[PDB]
Amino acid sequence: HNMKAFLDELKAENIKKFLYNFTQIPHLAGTEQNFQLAKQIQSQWKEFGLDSVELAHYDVLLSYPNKTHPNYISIINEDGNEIFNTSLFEPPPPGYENVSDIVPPFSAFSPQGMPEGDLVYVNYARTEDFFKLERDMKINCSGKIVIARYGKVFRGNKVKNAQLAGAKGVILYSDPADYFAPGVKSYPDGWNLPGGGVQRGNILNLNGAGDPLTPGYPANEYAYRRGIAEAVGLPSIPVHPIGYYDAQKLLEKMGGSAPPDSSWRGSLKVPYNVGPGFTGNFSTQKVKMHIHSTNEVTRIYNVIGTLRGAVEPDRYVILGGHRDSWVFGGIDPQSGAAVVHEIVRSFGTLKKEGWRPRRTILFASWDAAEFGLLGSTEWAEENSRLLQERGVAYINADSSIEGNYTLRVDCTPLMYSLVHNLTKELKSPDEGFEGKSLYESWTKKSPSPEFSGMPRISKLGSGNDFEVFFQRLGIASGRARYTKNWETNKFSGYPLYHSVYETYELVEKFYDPMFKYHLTVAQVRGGMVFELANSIVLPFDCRDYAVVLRKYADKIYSISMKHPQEMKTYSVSFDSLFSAVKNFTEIASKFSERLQDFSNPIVLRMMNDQLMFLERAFIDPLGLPDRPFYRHVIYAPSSHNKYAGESFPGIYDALFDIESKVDPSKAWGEVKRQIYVAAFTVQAAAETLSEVA
Amino acid sequence: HNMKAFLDELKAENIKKFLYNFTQIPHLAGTEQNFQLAKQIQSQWKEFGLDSVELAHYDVLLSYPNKTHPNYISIINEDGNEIFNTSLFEPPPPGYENVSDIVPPFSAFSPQGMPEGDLVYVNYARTEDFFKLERDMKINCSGKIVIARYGKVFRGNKVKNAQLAGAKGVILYSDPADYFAPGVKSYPDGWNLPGGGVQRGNILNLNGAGDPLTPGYPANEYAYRRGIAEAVGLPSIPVHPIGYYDAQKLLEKMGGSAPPDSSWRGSLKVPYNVGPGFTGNFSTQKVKMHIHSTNEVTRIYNVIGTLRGAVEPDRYVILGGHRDSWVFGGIDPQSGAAVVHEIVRSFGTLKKEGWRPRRTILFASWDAAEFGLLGSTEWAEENSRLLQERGVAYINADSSIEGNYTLRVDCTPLMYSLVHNLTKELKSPDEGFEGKSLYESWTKKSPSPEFSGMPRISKLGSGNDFEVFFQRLGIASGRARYTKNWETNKFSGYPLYHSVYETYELVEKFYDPMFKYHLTVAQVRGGMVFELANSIVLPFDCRDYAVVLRKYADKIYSISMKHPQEMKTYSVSFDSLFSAVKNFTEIASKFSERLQDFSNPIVLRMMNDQLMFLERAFIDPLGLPDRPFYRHVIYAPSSHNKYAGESFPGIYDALFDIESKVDPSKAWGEVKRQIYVAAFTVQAAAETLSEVA
Ligand SMILES: *[C@@H]1O[C@H](CO)[C@@H](O[C@@H]2O[C@H](CO)[C@@H](O[C@@H]3O[C@H](CO)[C@@H](O)[C@H](O[C@H]4O[C@H](CO)[C@@H](O)[C@H](O)[C@@H]4O)[C@@H]3O)[C@H](O)[C@H]2NC(C)=O)[C@H](O)[C@H]1NC(C)=O
Ligand SMILES: *[C@@H]1O[C@H](CO)[C@@H](O[C@@H]2O[C@H](CO)[C@@H](O[C@@H]3O[C@H](CO)[C@@H](O)[C@H](O[C@H]4O[C@H](CO)[C@@H](O)[C@H](O)[C@@H]4O)[C@@H]3O)[C@H](O)[C@H]2NC(C)=O)[C@H](O)[C@H]1NC(C)=O
Ligand SMILES: Nc1nc2ncc(CNc3ccc(C(=O)N[C@@H](CCC(=O)N[C@@H](CCC(=O)N[C@@H](CCC(=O)O)C(=O)O)C(=O)O)C(=O)O)cc3)nc2c(=O)[nH]1
Ligand SMILES: Nc1nc2ncc(CNc3ccc(C(=O)N[C@@H](CCC(=O)N[C@@H](CCC(=O)N[C@@H](CCC(=O)O)C(=O)O)C(=O)O)C(=O)O)cc3)nc2c(=O)[nH]1
Ligand SMILES: *[C@@H]1O[C@H](CO)[C@@H](O[C@@H]2O[C@H](CO)[C@@H](O)[C@H](O)[C@H]2NC(C)=O)[C@H](O)[C@H]1NC(C)=O
Ligand SMILES: *[C@@H]1O[C@H](CO)[C@@H](O[C@@H]2O[C@H](CO)[C@@H](O)[C@H](O)[C@H]2NC(C)=O)[C@H](O)[C@H]1NC(C)=O
Ligand SMILES: *[C@@H]1O[C@H](CO)[C@@H](O[C@@H]2O[C@H](CO)[C@@H](O)[C@H](O)[C@H]2NC(C)=O)[C@H](O)[C@H]1NC(C)=O
Ligand SMILES: *[C@@H]1O[C@H](CO)[C@@H](O[C@@H]2O[C@H](CO)[C@@H](O)[C@H](O)[C@H]2NC(C)=O)[C@H](O)[C@H]1NC(C)=O
Ligand SMILES: *[C@@H]1O[C@H](CO)[C@@H](O[C@@H]2O[C@H](CO)[C@@H](O)[C@H](O)[C@H]2NC(C)=O)[C@H](O)[C@H]1NC(C)=O
Ligand SMILES: *[C@@H]1O[C@H](CO)[C@@H](O[C@@H]2O[C@H](CO)[C@@H](O)[C@H](O)[C@H]2NC(C)=O)[C@H](O)[C@H]1NC(C)=O
Ligand SMILES: *[C@@H]1O[C@H](CO)[C@@H](O)[C@H](O)[C@H]1NC(C)=O
Ligand SMILES: *[C@@H]1O[C@H](CO)[C@@H](O)[C@H](O)[C@H]1NC(C)=O
Ligand SMILES: *[C@@H]1O[C@H](CO)[C@@H](O)[C@H](O)[C@H]1NC(C)=O
Ligand SMILES: *[C@@H]1O[C@H](CO)[C@@H](O)[C@H](O)[C@H]1NC(C)=O
Ligand SMILES: *[C@@H]1O[C@H](CO)[C@@H](O)[C@H](O)[C@H]1NC(C)=O
Ligand SMILES: *[C@@H]1O[C@H](CO)[C@@H](O)[C@H](O)[C@H]1NC(C)=O
Ligand SMILES: [Ca+2]
Ligand SMILES: [Ca+2]
Ligand SMILES: [Cl-]
Ligand SMILES: [Cl-]
Ligand SMILES: [Zn+2]
Ligand SMILES: [Zn+2]
Ligand SMILES: [Zn+2]
Ligand SMILES: [Zn+2]
Repeated sequence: HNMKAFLDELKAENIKKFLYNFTQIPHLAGTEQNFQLAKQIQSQWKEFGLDSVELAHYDVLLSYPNKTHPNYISIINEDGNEIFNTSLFEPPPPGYENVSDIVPPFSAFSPQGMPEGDLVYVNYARTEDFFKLERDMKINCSGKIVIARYGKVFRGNKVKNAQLAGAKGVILYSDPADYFAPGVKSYPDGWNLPGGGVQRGNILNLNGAGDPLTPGYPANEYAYRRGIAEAVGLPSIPVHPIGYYDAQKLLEKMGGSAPPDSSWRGSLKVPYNVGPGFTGNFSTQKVKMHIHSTNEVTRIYNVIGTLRGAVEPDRYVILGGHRDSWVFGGIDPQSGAAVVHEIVRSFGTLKKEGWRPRRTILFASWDAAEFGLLGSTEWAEENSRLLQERGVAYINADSSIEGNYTLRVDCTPLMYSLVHNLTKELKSPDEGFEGKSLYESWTKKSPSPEFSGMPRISKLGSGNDFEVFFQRLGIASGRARYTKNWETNKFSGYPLYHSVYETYELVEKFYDPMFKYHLTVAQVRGGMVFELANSIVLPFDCRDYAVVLRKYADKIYSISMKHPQEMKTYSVSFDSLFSAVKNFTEIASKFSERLQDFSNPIVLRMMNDQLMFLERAFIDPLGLPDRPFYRHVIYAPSSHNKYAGESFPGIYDALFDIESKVDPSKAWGEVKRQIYVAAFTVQAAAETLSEVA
Repeated sequence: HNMKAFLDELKAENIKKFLYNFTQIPHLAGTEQNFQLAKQIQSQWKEFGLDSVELAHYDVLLSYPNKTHPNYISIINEDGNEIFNTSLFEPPPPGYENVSDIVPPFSAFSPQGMPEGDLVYVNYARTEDFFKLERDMKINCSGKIVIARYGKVFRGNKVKNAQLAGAKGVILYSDPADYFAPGVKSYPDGWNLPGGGVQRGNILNLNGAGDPLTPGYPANEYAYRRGIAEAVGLPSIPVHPIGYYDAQKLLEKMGGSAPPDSSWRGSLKVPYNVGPGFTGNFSTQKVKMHIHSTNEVTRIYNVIGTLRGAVEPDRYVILGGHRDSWVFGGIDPQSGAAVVHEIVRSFGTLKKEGWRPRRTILFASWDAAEFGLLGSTEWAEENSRLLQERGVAYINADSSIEGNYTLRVDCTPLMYSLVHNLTKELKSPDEGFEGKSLYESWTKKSPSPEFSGMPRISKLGSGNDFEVFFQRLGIASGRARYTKNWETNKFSGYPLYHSVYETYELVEKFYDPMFKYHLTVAQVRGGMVFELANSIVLPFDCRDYAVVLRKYADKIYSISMKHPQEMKTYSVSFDSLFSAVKNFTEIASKFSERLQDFSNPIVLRMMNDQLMFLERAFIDPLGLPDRPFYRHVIYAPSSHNKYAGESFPGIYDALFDIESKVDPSKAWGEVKRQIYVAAFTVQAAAETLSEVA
């Protein structure tokens, strides 16, 4: 009973069977189908040998289209005749044309409305796209309907940016430039997005809050709920997503200004004119949205499985991923959930033979992730005191594959050495690397930009269920999956993301026919959990944090140094931050020596608690400015793109666009304040590794 | 080497010697004398045998009178002639008439100004006094100078209440009704306040913030400071304290309305007319303040002593009390500091013979407590991550005596059983109880109102250095001292509080000539620290929390039930809170059985961590409404009197004066929200005591 016994028990054929099982019908959050799947998972986890398996339910704000009053968009003429209508549903894939309960495409949490107006095209609707429009092109989005292509940033940020530019509605679409890889066929004949395909997804800006109605507290049976007008993160203008056949019909008539440059042009045979409005002949025509979706408080269910630790049952290593899907969830999330299921089964086989992990392992099937990470966040709000004092690590397990090229890992620096060592012990599943380690194939295909002979590991961003554990609670977190070649593939994520076409067949035929990539991912996620839960000394290397802190401090300093006159005028010094980083490096190095050099379980557990609380020490209980649920001072989701991680976010946001601020004294004061906060937090985290007395 | 060896080493004669030593010259915060005393304490603590003794310094906002432009108050005639002036200093006591550097009476943090106006007398300036004036008497304080007698509530609350009533200045005075006990002589011939005596003290409303300039973060050498206009807690109108000879001259001419009733009348031979202004003959005369005090960032120094634990060096038991005084600090704080000094000496004698406590003991000499608990709060802000994860308990040690009648203890319910058991083992120092236990004399003199054969133990309020540890950080805290008979003595605290007359002689001649009460207090505080630091199982009884939670829930429910119609209309139910309290009781009882029933140090330490984190579980990281540094959901300082503890403060404040709110729907919504928060927090704390997996 060692890690190799655990790894060897995992089977590609089991993951395949589970994935097929989890993807035959839709499992939309808050629906009966998804409750039944929760009960099935609960039952099988018990069968598999877990000590306890419970449902934790919450009543949270969800959003659904109105079944009898469909959402759509029109081009309307001067008389008010609707001369073109967008689709009411995606053409269903072969053999699913009689599946019921496929939710039509919609933007979850859109308010109702029927705004009518002239179009402005805003590229990806990024902060810089709006800068370019308003500041350089002098185009005013006020009272216009904005059309934006999906890609580059989280769609919630797009909607916020449009709303702040004064738009009265947003139309999101998938451009073939971003969702149709050259030389591959459309689904069902290949893995590309067809013209009728549409990407679902919520457009909230929760900033870590969880259920919009109950920020701070679990949405239990006696919860006090905010009124809708005070809910967190809801958009104020209607929003709806469409495919590129429909987008072409909306864009082909566009007039006004030419696109400023080629980075504004997608692949449709249209000019990509910014607008506002249509060219000469069609200038009396307008665009009309019809959105009738409703928000409603709906019950959701997490499955929580427990495998009690033999020696430290009060230390938790968590493996969690969501179970709710937009439609069939062939990739997102069931390719991850099938892997979690096999990992539980494997741990349970060992448990039936008398083994227990040293520490407790918790397994989670989260609900309502698609609606804003609601299930994981409510559960963590409920259990925050247990998680704060006992949480060793959180390993996420959403989509196992988004490509077939190489490994992708995003994690805290505390897990870098764990990940390097583990991948050196795993077999590469890649063609041309048979008999070579996963470390070797991963390092060759995705070299670290900083270090020779190391692989790339990215910062954690957000848009997934580790968010509450890492950026709210300060629990060391990581995730891993197979991914595409990010050098040669210029499209975003995978084309069929959140569309009806994301099916079991998509995975089995095009992504992973042997289920070898899924198996590799099961080994990486499961092996990380195994080492975290069983290693005598927690497998965290604090010296890896010291190295990245220096890199982030150099980076934030170089950003500020674009304004040398203001740094002089306002006496802006990074000296304290570099001093704190230097101290962290020195103290971490001394702690590592002590960790090498001690039969005494109090010293050990004292040392394991210093390792466990180190991530915790980066939490500021006052949170970041106007984002009280982002409390980690080193990492937060980018204020311009929730998916991307930003380092020293408090300083970054204080410097961002600072040359445009009206009161430079005040703005540079706030930069200095954020420098102080970061230097202090780094020094305080360093001091948790000093001798305790 | 056991507790009895520790207790027996403590000597009344040593405490006397130390008190004499600490009270020969003033030790005002931020002055050179107080820095020299810090260095002396540091040196002696090292001599006494502590492992490490360091100064932790901070640069915080303090306040001082202007040496060359004295504060005073006048009655000014129509021509602007100042016909009466209040005193420039208290007549110094016998033999101290040539002591330099006695700070004259002043209100620390008063802004500058010379407002001129008509007087209104506002009794104790309590919330209910202002209600009575504005609502019942229809007296308008707007643009008036308010004169208030000290007593009943913290003077900071008085100033806030006056400021919100629209006053343009506040004059505080000591009425003989509150500071002159019948049949006792004035200092130097007895322990009463003379007519020339004046009570110093700050008038901030920090609500737990610490240094007004750096809320959240220690005021270290690179701290970003708020501007003064954004500082926390500063009063907006000038304020100055006077004695009763001067008060009589201000009050004797008062006209306008009669006092509403006898509870408004003190003991001066004046009518206690409310005003506004003076009677007929003197109605053209006005009162003029002259305040020239300045706020300035000033260095302060805590002494931090460490006695490393032999077995759990990463668990901290803290004994802390302040060292800064208004003048000589005969009682406040040096009667406490002399006791701490003897406790350190005693622990050090054991340490020199080879003993170490099981857990680490930290000893603190805090600075600038008189200016808003600044030294303890900055240090705790600096070390918050260590204290959060490792802090077992905080025992305070300010004034050891405020009377000679019986023991007074205020503490978390987690320490009730500890205090009962320890006092049963200590000798009573009281006349008539020779050979009887302190428990027996204390229980006879100060019976618990709830239980036969138990003594009274009060809730922790605030106004002392446990505040950051308990209501911000959630570390189990307690305090103990000798006190007066609260049934027969209707005056407040002790008469000479914060006056020049609070000297070594006051204590030696009138309060405790044998130093037997000081010795008893040293035994209670030292014994509590000894048991907390050495007992194998932490000496906390979670079942005592279950009992008081029920009492507080009954109390808050009965307050709400004064509005049965609104409870019906708005569907206000306490069901969830009573359910959470019931669950807490059941789970606590099961935890206690497990604590009785387990050679296994992981179980033990797991159980000790459940005991240690139980106080911690009552912390809400979002804080109470508009008081982010009061995070404890069961206890906060009363919003009307910082000194008094309030239970379920979030609910209490939501119900307070609710019948006057303009939007009852909104106000009752907030009551329900606070009920949810409290029920949730109680249930969550309960669940930290459940089996961990
Ligand atoms: C990284 O770690 C180092 C420890 O190796 C730590 O060094 C500390 O730096 C502070 C800030 O400079 C030092 O503060 C000084 O303390 C002495 C007393 O020991 C004071 O007399 C000094 O104050 C005078 O000088 C100031 C600066 O010119 C004046 O502004 C002031 O008005 C006084 O005249 C000063 O406060 C401290 O001594 C060291 N501690 C050591 C060396 O042990 C450093 O701060 C850490 N970095 C961070 C970001 O925490
Ligand atoms: C104190 O401890 C007890 C545990 O002994 C704990 O009991 C729990 O109470 C909740 C709240 O009532 C129960 O919630 C129910 O759960 C079931 C599934 O097990 C649901 O079907 C129920 O929902 C239906 O009924 C509701 C009430 O009428 C409807 O509003 C709702 O729409 C549904 O139709 C309901 O949610 C829970 O089962 C128990 N847990 C137990 C008994 O183990 C209690 O909550 C604790 N107190 C506090 C303040 O936490
Ligand atoms: N120069 C260079 N750089 C590289 N960077 C990276 C890599 C390999 N690693 C990565 C890391 C991230 C990415 C990437 O696609 N990032 C996107 C984010 C995509 C993402 O994280 N999506 C989420 C979506 C999950 C989802 O559906 N969540 C819901 C709910 C979200 C919410 O409510 O919060 C939703 O979005 O609707 C996910 O897959 O986890 C971005 O930062 O903009 C790609 C490759 N390789 C390279 C490289 O070879 N060269
Ligand atoms: N029915 C009944 N009730 C009883 N209640 C209690 C007792 C014995 N216990 C107590 C408990 C509290 C008190 C009391 O005097 N309470 C005062 C508060 C006095 C106080 O705590 N003062 C502080 C002042 C410390 C100080 O100088 N601090 C600075 C800084 C404060 C800041 O900035 O926060 C200042 O105030 O200026 C202290 O002594 O600790 C109040 O609640 O209004 C008296 C007796 N006995 C009885 C009893 O026999 N019968
Ligand atoms: C997915 O697998 C589960 C588990 O085998 C199937 O659920 C079982 O179905 C059988 C036959 O109907 C029942 O006797 C069991 O009671 C079910 N067990 C459970 C829920 O634990 C389920 O049918 C499969 N789903 C699909 C779509 O193939
Ligand atoms: C787009 O959809 C609308 C709504 O179904 C169509 O307009 C309706 O047509 C019927 C019958 O012709 C009328 O009686 C309704 O009053 C119309 N509703 C509205 C809102 O105009 C419209 O024909 C469709 N357009 C196209 C080109 O298919
Ligand atoms: C990853 O593997 C390396 C290589 O084995 C581990 O580093 C060694 O650890 C042992 C045990 O403490 C030391 O005696 C060696 O000197 C270390 N070798 C080094 C630093 O080259 C490392 O600890 C592993 N990391 C984790 C998190 O397990
Ligand atoms: C209080 O006691 C201390 C400690 O005995 C005295 O400080 C010492 O004074 C002697 C004689 O001046 C010196 O030789 C020592 O260096 C001092 N020791 C210290 C500071 O640790 C102090 O004089 C006493 N103060 C009063 C007012 O009596
Ligand atoms: C109260 O104090 C003031 C200030 O010291 C006294 O008034 C001053 O008197 C001198 C000399 O008589 C004048 O030249 C100053 O201009 C006065 N200053 C002010 C502000 O009026 C005043 O006499 C004192 N009153 C009493 C009764 O002692
Ligand atoms: C206070 O003293 C009581 C009386 O000795 C302690 O309660 C006893 O503790 C022992 C040891 O666990 C039990 O076997 C007895 O049954 C307990 N007696 C009781 C409850 O009457 C109590 O634990 C002490 N409290 C603290 C905090 O030390
Ligand atoms: C769905 O739409 C219809 C309008 O045709 C409306 O009457 C019904 O109430 C709607 N259902 C909702 C809003 O839940
Ligand atoms: C955009 O246009 C409208 C005028 O129709 C105006 O009210 C609005 O303020 C303009 N916005 C900007 C940012 O110039
Ligand atoms: C799988 O790998 C092959 C070979 O590199 C590639 O051509 C194909 O596009 C990949 N499939 C997917 C879905 O990425
Ligand atoms: C003290 O008061 C005098 C006025 O007589 C003033 O000139 C001096 O600056 C003051 N000191 C201060 C404000 O610190
Ligand atoms: C008190 O009096 C003044 C009029 O001199 C007025 O401005 C103020 O609003 C009054 N305040 C109240 C509370 O009635
Ligand atoms: C000390 O005790 C005696 C006897 O009860 C009492 O008369 C005296 O007032 C007390 N002194 C003080 C300062 O409380
Ligand atoms: Ca919530
Ligand atoms: Ca501070
Ligand atoms: Cl993932
Ligand atoms: Cl005290
Ligand atoms: Zn997902
Ligand atoms: Zn998704
Ligand atoms: Zn004091
Ligand atoms: Zn005091």
